[PDB]
Amino acid sequence: APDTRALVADFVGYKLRQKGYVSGAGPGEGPAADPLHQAMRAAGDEFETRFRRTFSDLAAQLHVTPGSAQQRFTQVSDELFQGGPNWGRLVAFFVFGAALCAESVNKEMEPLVGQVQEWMVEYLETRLADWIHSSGGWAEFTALYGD
Amino acid sequence: APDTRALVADFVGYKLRQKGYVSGAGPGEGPAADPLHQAMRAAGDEFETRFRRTFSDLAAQLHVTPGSAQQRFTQVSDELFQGGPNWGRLVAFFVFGAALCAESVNKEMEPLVGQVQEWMVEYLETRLADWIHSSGGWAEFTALYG
Repeated sequence: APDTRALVADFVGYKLRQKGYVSGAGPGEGPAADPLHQAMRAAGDEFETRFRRTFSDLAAQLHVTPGSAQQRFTQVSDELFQGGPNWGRLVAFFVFGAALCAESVNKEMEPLVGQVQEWMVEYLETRLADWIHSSGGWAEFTALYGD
Repeated sequence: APDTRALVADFVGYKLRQKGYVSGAGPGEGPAADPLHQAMRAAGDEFETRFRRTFSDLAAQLHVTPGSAQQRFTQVSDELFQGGPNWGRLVAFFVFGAALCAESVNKEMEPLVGQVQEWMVEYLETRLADWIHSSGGWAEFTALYG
């Protein structure tokens, strides 16, 4: 199994720099050097930009053909009630963790960042060990999200 | 059955006002006249402040009982994977619709506000009618969230 530590740290570090809470070298700096890392980055970016893309799509449709925007609204709304893949809750979790880190840096509790990551690693190692391995493992994840 | 148009108007108007996009008389300004409306407003408030309240609770564990902070994170994470009740998806739908309207105003596309509200009403009355009935009807929602 992949080094969860290095995954968590790449994603969180990626997000912190993206948002401007951190800078310079270290994890999350420049491109991901590991397809699992790249897949999680992409999963997280997709997750956080979903609302904005949806709005633009609906605004666009509003003058493709009539009824077109309403039909797309129905399709996207259906997803809220179906849900996304189960892998979606893992993406949600990483995004949640990274947001906890960002707020930490924002409220001047920098050491909280290091411990959030540690809590993340440990949760994935113990709690989701079976959920992850079941769903197809990290390899399956990297296929669906990584390109 | 509740007046869906009025519920949608109240919730979206409440949110637009709460975030400063509109002001003045109209749905969502002032007390809700219908218990279902008040329940949805409260549901949507809880939903949209949940991250901030979670961060507040975690930071307070650190500032008070650091030893049980990891436990708390695990509990919240657990809850995140369980994935809440059916009604939580309906709350998410109302929050989503309000966010579309808010973004329509922000982006100077006011027509879309009226269109999104009509789409929400049609969705609730037709597409989601069975799902709401199955989940126990509007009365149950109101009881749970009000």
